[PDB]
Amino acid sequence: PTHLSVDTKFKTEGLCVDIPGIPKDMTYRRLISMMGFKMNYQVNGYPNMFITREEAIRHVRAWIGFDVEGCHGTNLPLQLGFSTGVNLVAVPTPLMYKGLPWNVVRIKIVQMLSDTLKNLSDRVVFVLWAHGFELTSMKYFVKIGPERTCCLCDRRATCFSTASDTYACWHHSIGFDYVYNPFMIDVQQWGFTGNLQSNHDLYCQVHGNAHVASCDAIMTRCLAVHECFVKRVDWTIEYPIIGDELKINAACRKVQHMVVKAALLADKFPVLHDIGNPKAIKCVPQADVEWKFYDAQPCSDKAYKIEELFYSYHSDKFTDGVCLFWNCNVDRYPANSIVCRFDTRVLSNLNLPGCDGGSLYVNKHAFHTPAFDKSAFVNLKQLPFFYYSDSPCESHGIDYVPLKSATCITRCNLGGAVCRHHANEYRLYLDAYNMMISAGFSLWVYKQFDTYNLWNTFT
Ligand SMILES: Cc1ccc(NC(=O)[C@@H]2CCCO2)nc1
Ligand SMILES: [Zn+2]
Ligand SMILES: [Zn+2]
Ligand SMILES: [Zn+2]
Repeated sequence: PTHLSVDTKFKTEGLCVDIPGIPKDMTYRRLISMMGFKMNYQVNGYPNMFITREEAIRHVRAWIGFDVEGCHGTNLPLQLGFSTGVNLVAVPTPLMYKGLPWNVVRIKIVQMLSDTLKNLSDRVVFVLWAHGFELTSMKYFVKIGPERTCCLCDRRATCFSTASDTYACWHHSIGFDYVYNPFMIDVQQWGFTGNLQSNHDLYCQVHGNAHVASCDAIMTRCLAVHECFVKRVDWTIEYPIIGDELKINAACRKVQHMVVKAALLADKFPVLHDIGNPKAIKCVPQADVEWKFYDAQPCSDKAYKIEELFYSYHSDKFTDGVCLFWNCNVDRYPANSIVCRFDTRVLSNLNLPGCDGGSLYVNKHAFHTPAFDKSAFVNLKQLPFFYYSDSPCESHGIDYVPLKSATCITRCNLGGAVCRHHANEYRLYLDAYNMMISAGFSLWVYKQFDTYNLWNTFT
């Protein structure tokens, strides 16, 4: 059940305006054949150019929406549009490029895919709403064959040079002219009614349509993301480490303990309401407080309505004590909240563009996250950086400069001179906090929150 059988049927109705008279009965086998490629009865780890939904979801970091539009079929110029917002015009002789032959166009295609994908994926998955020209245009920039390895590293090969007769991965592909063993999924096979725009625009107001190839390419990928990650969710699917996943996750746990520990010391709430992950543990297990959990899965579509989370009658009294929302995205936090909220606008290898302003954050699991909205935080303020330790000043077992900081809140600093232990810990905590922030996480707190209140927790 692993790969998509070439003997599987392919619904051709989508193709019959670009390809009038196309048989209603077709396999992948005959489609790949008609696209001008030959699989050659090949057991060599590339059984089909086309892949399952399941496979496409494991390989989401690899998704590039692709669309081709006639300009005036060997006769006429072709507009090539990618979900990177690029358009190339190929001649048979937002970014909008003038008409140029295939021999140069294929070079630019390799450079674009390599720069976009080298820090994301080992492959490309062309995400299609297939009408004909996209499929018949592949012969001009794609070569297939047995799975191979990069000529300069152990990475699987994604590109091919006709100049040197060699193979490269995305990192080593400079000057290569062919996409090598790409993958593709036609979204129109999934069983929709009506065209791309009518389907896309059900879910998403953020991508317009200027009637240009890059726009459909963007809408195709967006609709695909909606289907696979918003409406359907799957937290059993794992995803490989490609960046600072582990450091970020650790950072997140250290900042959550720090911020909540201090909140309790400063304002001594009698009850904390912990709203979100139904797996959550007390992030401050020593704290005096009544710790009450409330279960809420990460909202992949629209942010939760605080009205529906709280009212309908818990501690019932959510206005008692403090509410901890740690990546539990609501429309408007109450005034007595500690909040961690993912900023969907961050640029990183972990954050992929999503649906209707949301982003798809892929760190071990894929989490589609609703658009970041500043108005949710109106009852709060941004939490300032600080470091709080009540740990003893005792070094144990760094090469040092004395730390001076107003935000190192320790006995040693109170006493005039920060000890070496607290300077090592302060600098590790600040590095973790910077990691987490640049990963796109933002921190918000009740307005009464004042780190001045922490100093008298030593006397
Ligand atoms: C990708 C692809 C798929 C099919 C075809 N062509 C056909 O099926 C023939 C030619 C005219 C109608 O029947 N060409 C390209
Ligand atoms: Zn390589
Ligand atoms: Zn969209
Ligand atoms: Zn100290």
